[PDB]
Amino acid sequence: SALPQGNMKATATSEHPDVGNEGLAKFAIDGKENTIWHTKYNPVEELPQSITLELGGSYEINKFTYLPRSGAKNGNITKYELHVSEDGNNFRKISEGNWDDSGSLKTLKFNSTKATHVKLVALEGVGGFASAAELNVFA
Ligand SMILES: OC[C@H]1O[C@@H](O)[C@H](O)[C@@H](O)[C@H]1O
Ligand SMILES: [Ca+2]
Ligand code: NA
Ligand code: NA
Repeated sequence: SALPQGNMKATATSEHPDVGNEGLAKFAIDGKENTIWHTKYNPVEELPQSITLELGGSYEINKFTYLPRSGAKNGNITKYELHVSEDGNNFRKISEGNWDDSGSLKTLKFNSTKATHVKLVALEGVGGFASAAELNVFA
């Protein structure tokens, strides 16, 4: 089941300031589909950029979901890696691939692994931005 988002802390390598529904990292874990993390723009901080969720404990995780922004496409992530850490500093890759640029929920299912942190790396995204409406981590 999804770990409680209110026990997590989101940080990112790049985040746009709060201009309403974007683009602070914490907007990716607020349970609100209208608010999004978005990489910093004006000017762009180029991809790759990433968002890390500190989980609020060390959990055996097996699924991750990425919900894109709704009603528009800038930052819809189309090439990704998923990494995990048990110390907040040293990361290891557990998933990688391509996603379509539609607003559909994107789900990753993987070998059970122990993590205190999960990092979603946007290698490519629509417009060269990365964005995320909601991220969930399942244990
Ligand atoms: O310049 C980048 C910006 O483009 C806007 O059109 C969009 O609504 C923002 O979310 C951001 O992607
Ligand atoms: Ca949100
Ligand atoms: Na343990
Ligand atoms: Na394997």
